[PDB]
Amino acid sequence: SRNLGPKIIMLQRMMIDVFFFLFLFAVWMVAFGVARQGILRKNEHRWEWIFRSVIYE
Amino acid sequence: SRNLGPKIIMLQRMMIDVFFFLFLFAVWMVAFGVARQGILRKNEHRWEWIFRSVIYE
Ligand SMILES: CC(C)CCC[C@@H](C)[C@H]1CC[C@H]2[C@@H]3CC=C4C[C@@H](OC(=O)CCC(=O)O)CC[C@]4(C)[C@H]3CC[C@]12C
Ligand SMILES: CC(C)CCC[C@@H](C)[C@H]1CC[C@H]2[C@@H]3CC=C4C[C@@H](OC(=O)CCC(=O)O)CC[C@]4(C)[C@H]3CC[C@]12C
Repeated sequence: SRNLGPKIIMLQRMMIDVFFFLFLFAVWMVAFGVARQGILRKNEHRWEWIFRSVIYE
Repeated sequence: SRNLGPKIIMLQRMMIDVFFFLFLFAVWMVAFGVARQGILRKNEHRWEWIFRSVIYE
C-alpha cells in the first residue's frame, strides 16, 4: 500500500509483548479460578464446567 | 527465559506510580462515598453496609 505495509510489518515485533501479557494473564486466571472454585463449591464431576468456571469466567 | 525475565524485573519500577494511583483513587472514593451516603440516606447502624456503600461501590 505504501501507507499500510509498514504498519502491518510492524506487527511482527509485538509478539514478545503479547506473549508476556498472555503468560501473566493465564497464570492469574488459573490461580484465581482454582481458588474461587475450591472456596465456594463442592466436588464437581463434570469436566466441561471445571474449565468453564476456572478459565472462561 | 531471556525474553520474559527483563519484563518481569521491570515490574519493580512501577510501584511508585501504582502507589500514587491508589492514593488518589482512595481519597476520591472516600470523599464521594461519604458525601453520597450522607446525602441520600439516614442513620445506618450496620457497620458492614457502611463500608459496602462507601468503599465497595
Ligand atoms: C458483508 C459480506 C457478506 C460481503 C463483503 C463486505 C464488504 C463490505 C467487504 C468485502 C471486501 C472488503 C474490502 C477489501 C479491500 C479493501 C481496500 C482497503 O484499502 C483501501 O481501500 C486503499 C488501500 C491503499 O490505500 O493502499 C480498505 C477496505 C476494502 C474496501 C475492504 C472493506 C470492506 C469490503 C468491501
Ligand atoms: C485448569 C487447571 C485445573 C490445571 C492447570 C491449567 C494449565 C492450562 C496451566 C498449568 C501450568 C501452566 C503453564 C506453566 C508454564 C508455562 C510455560 C510458559 O512459558 C513458555 O511456554 C515458554 C517460556 C520461554 O520462552 O522462556 C507459558 C505458559 C505455561 C505453558 C503455563 C500455561 C498454562 C498451564 C499449562
